[PDB]
Amino acid sequence: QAATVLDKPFEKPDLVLTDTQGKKYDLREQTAGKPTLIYFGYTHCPDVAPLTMNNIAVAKKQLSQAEQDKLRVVFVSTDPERDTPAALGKWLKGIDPQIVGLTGEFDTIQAGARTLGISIDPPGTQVVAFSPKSDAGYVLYGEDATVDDYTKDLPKLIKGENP
Repeated sequence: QAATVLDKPFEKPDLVLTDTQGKKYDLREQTAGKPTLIYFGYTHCPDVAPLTMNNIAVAKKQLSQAEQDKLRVVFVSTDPERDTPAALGKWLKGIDPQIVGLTGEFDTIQAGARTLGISIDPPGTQVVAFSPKSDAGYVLYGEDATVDDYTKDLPKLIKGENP
């Protein structure tokens, strides 16, 4: 299976970053009680960033618009010097306009990623799913995950069930 299900789920990082509208976005508050998928990467990546987002987006498109509206797919930029709020927003809008894009100080972002076992250097686990039941990071996906894996697993992730 692509999914690694954690017996000891991670805390959602306490990130307060800038969203694509230039507004302060408290990750924990904004996504509280919502199935949330987080990815750290950068919009100038021609491979992993756009493929991961597109895999999730295509999977998400299978769901009813009501279930889609429950999900929070969060892209946290690792390259804030290019991924300004509005630049990040433009790039995401061409994949799915519901994806939340967060940008801010690299040190803050790197530290937040570390609390999920994810190592980011300036330009392993790729995506962490957070359960709506606990807000804890209970499933990890790596680069090997395909559109088919996310398609199969998203309805379970939405409910906080094991995939």
